[PDB]
Amino acid sequence: GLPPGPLENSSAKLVNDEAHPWKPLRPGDIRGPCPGLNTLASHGYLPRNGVATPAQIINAVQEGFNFDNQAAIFLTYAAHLVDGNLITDLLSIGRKTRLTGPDPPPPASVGGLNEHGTFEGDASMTRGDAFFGNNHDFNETLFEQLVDYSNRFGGGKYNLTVAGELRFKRIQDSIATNPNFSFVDFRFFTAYGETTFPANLFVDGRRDDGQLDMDAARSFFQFSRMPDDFFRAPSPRSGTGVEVVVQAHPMQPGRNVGKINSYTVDPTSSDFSTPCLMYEKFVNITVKSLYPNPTVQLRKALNTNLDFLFQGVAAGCTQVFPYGR
Ligand code: HEM
Ligand SMILES: *[C@@H]1O[C@H](CO)[C@@H](O)[C@H](O)[C@H]1NC(C)=O
Ligand SMILES: *[C@@H]1O[C@H](CO)[C@@H](O)[C@H](O)[C@H]1NC(C)=O
Ligand SMILES: *[C@@H]1O[C@H](CO)[C@@H](O)[C@H](O)[C@H]1NC(C)=O
Ligand SMILES: *[C@@H]1O[C@H](CO)[C@@H](O)[C@H](O)[C@H]1NC(C)=O
Ligand SMILES: c1ccc2ccccc2c1
Ligand SMILES: [Cl-]
Ligand SMILES: [Mg+2]
Repeated sequence: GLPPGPLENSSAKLVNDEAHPWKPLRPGDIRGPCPGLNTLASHGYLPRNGVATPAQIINAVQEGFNFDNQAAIFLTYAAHLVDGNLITDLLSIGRKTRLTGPDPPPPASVGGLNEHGTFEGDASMTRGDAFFGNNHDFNETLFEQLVDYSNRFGGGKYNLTVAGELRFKRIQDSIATNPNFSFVDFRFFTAYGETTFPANLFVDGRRDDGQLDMDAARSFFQFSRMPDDFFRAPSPRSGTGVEVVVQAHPMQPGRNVGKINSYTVDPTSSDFSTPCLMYEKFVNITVKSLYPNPTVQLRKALNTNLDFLFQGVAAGCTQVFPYGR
């Protein structure tokens, strides 16, 4: 389908309503590394089995959380391009599943959001690095660290100050323990943005004060469950305040080079000085490497989804065409 447009009415409202009750997972219900999408699936804003179209994901993040349209479009089509089935137009918000339909040829993985090093990556707040064996399940130890950082820097709440300290802590923990730690290009960008999301989108819209309480935080992060009487944010937003997170501990993009404590800056990486390069590399390297010589039908689906991705790209970037026009 076409990317949905912005909300007609972007007011704060009850989103934990009669039509969107929380339900526990049934056998085969897929939850993944994103507490946002997990919660929308667990409240039936998305299909409850965690397999969705890009249009369903965009509508769900807007209606359920008041995620802004451009960010919704960028993230959804980026995720779909690397993790989703472009022919069936289905994306798993977690594990690889036959429910996304017949697979494209290798090297494309269609691994869902669980696929490491496409969208999902290292130094997640409440999920472990893939190197440690699980990049998608809620981790009580990591969450307890989030609670401790909220106690120390947020007066018991998660806010942008906490995000800044925790984002840096999780990077230093990956540097110290993950010899395969990667923090470049797409992951470098999204890792910073995702730390603002709890402060911008998990805070009840009637307060919208950027102070997330730990009960609400656990309910989203662990149980994919809106607080009772949860109001979505009172206006469209995504990553506002990311500048505060970055400013706390400015980092260069880089990777461990096969050993712990070997963090080596990558001058080829995009950073916040080159946002258009992040887009260009995502398309010319990441997407193109999954689909280097696509057949007629995949080429058309790639070109359509690449146009949709570009609609999410901040104005001032030149669209790139790895498969021509
Ligand atoms: C718009 C489509 C969305 C997509 C495709 C998406 C995808 C993802 C993925 C793949 C991750 C895992 C990255 C990683 O940490 O390794 C992630 C993390 C996250 N997402 Fe989403 N997301 C979306 C929207 C949202 C929304 C609306 C929210 C909040 C309401 C949200 C909140 C988060 C948070 C907090 C994390 C970090 C989890 C952690 O580090 O512990 N996302 N997202
Ligand atoms: C927009 O939604 C709010 C909250 O549900 C409601 O109070 C208001 O009447 C709505 N506006 C329109 C144009 O329907
Ligand atoms: C959770 O994270 C901690 C700290 O990184 C790790 O030691 C533990 O093995 C992870 N997994 C579980 C299931 O707790
Ligand atoms: C986070 O909370 C702490 C303690 O209340 C406060 O000092 C800090 O200003 C807050 N940061 C933001 C961005 O609200
Ligand atoms: C992407 O490819 C186009 C030509 O197809 C080129 O104009 C652009 O500079 C390339 N981007 C990068 C990352 O080299
Ligand atoms: C909006 C939401 C998330 C983002 C992640 C990385 C870069 C830019 C973003 C803009
Ligand atoms: Cl919007
Ligand atoms: Mg991760």
